[PDB]
Amino acid sequence: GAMALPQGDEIAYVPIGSITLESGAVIDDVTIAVQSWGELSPRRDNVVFVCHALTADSHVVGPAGPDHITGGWWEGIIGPGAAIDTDHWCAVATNVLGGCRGTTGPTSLARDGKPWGSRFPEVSVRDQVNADVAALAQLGITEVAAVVGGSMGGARALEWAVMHPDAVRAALVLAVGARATGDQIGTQSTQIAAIQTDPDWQGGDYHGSGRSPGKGLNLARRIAHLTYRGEVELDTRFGNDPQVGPDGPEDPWADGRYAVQSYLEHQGNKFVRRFDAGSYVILTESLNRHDVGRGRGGVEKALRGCPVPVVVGGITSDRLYPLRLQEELADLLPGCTGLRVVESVHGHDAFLIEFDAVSELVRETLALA
Amino acid sequence: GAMALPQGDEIAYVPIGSITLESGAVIDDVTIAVQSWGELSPRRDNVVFVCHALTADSHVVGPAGPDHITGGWWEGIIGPGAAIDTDHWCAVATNVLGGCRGTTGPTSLARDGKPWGSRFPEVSVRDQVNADVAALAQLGITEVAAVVGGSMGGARALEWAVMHPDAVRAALVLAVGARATGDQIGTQSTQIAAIQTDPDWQGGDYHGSGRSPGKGLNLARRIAHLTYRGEVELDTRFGNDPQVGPDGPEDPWADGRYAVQSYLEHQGNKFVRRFDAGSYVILTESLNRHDVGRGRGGVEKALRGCPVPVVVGGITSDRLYPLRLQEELADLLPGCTGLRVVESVHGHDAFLIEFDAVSELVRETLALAK
Ligand SMILES: [K+]
Ligand SMILES: [K+]
Repeated sequence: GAMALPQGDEIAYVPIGSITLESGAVIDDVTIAVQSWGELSPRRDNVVFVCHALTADSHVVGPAGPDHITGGWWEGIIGPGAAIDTDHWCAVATNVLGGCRGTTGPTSLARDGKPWGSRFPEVSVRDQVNADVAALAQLGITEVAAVVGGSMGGARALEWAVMHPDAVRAALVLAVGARATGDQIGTQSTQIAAIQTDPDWQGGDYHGSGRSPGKGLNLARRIAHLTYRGEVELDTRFGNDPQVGPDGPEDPWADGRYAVQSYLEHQGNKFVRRFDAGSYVILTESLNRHDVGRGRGGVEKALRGCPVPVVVGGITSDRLYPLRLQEELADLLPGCTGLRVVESVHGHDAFLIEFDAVSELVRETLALA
Repeated sequence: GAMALPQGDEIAYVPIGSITLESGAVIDDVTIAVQSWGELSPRRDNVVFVCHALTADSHVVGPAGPDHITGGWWEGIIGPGAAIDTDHWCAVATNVLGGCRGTTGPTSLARDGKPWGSRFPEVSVRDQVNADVAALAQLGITEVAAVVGGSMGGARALEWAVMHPDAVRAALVLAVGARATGDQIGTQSTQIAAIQTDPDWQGGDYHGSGRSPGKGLNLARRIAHLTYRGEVELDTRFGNDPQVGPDGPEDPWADGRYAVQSYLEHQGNKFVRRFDAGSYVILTESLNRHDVGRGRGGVEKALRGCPVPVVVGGITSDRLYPLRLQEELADLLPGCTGLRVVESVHGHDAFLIEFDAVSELVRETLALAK
């Protein structure tokens, strides 16, 4: 019969067998890491599937621990009486295909007894969706009430709705576009270059070598983190202030740092301790090939042809997925009644920070379901 | 007698002696590279000083040629009948202190016969103004009719106007802010890190070693280039198209590149062949140190106290020095009657591309200097 759902901090590892990718290549022996909160209803029709973003994982809520290097990335969104109210809904989240937090990816051991590494194939967002759908099938779940996500999570949710409109009752698509843009591919390809030019990248087969491309991954994360924040907030929070230490300001003209510089350095250092460079490359490449129109006659035809009820949200200060992209989605999707604009200074990261606004968008989506 | 001004493509190398910087550090034996166009008046009062931006040089107009690895970066702005009309004005431009196109910088040889390299002291925008003023004095010039610049050049022009209001009759401050911002220091410090973490940076003393931090400088330039362009521009020009070469389209599902990726790579590759990594770091740190308010009671006090008439311009699509920064400049400077908005898809780089718009701003400025 079906595999049982885990609960809470517990990760279930769901084998889905060999999978055929959009490219026609095959990945053998794929395992999908899954977490869940709330009881699955008898008819298995109350699932809210949460698609995590580029550097997040299946741990949507909960504490950090030996199984969870980071705490929940959407704290308070899932729980009793929360937006995803676990008294009524069953929240489910996977780690994306190509990830490094339990699902098969570059750090995983392959059949030949060596890390996947450079042998891990290129994947698309559609491959990621179909791996999640396959995992749900192994859990006995053949439809979802809603699929929700922001950023790369929004790309997954959008493709899911377009690919499986008869198996989704509603979707939340937050802070993403219908396809990768020139600016996105520009910065993302530069981040990949920072990793791959690091001497310890070793062609991507550094796993188990004792060395890793930490300097390159650190730089890649710093590049990305700026794209995730708002321009004004960076100037009001940091401006050109020096870093303030316990007993006073540093001197940026000597050995000291600017406050924004110290902030970015700390973000980069923490990230390298928590994330795999090869996964970062695979997942960033999947974002570069995000395109809901591919094989479907273009973006307009694909979106106009999707009947799923959809809440589309965008953020005023988002510099990576600017509001014009969500205006396009909201216009073209016939199941979207109009763009929801999140007013926030926090840039793209507002979808993680603006608790009340995001809760309202999630509640609206589940009401549609 | 005062040193003679050069003309046209000719570079003059003006010694100004040893200089003490704002930090207290010293640079021995500073030499400033200078170019000039047009005749200096008998009163020596018709100089229009052009401040170049981060990766530009003294060669404001003219072709690439035997002595100029790049052609003029503001072609058509200087000449007979042009916006800087050499029938009336004497245009002068230096290579900035810390640069790598003729003026003393980290590639220059120090008194021990090795490049300054890691010994080159960090400079501020104010140091760069003081060095240009010192070079002008060696050329017999103690005042300028106008000082003009965009981007880093705008920071130099703004500081010059605030520092020497008695010796400037007008300024053009284009596509810059009153101080470095959080986002600017963020991206600039990351560009510096790309260079300094390169395995061949060697603390900045890579010269003559057989290894150089070209890969890191290439990455730094790609990061910067994105900040210089417009978001919509990049999506309309490249979108997610694959690169097309002589033999057809590349395939990003395998080893091929996207068109925007190939564009950035090519920009980086060309750049590393004609710019020095240590100079890039020094000049980028000078931008981190830009702050017209320092030692003057803050930005608002410094700007409100500047009596120079100023044309402030900003670009609608600029992502590095967004329009809100020029709105602040235009509001606080009493010599600005209102922001001039340049409509362009090209982002920050519009100040180099939008010739008609920039020509108009330069003409407006020089009319205020008369
Ligand atoms: K619609
Ligand atoms: K004013």
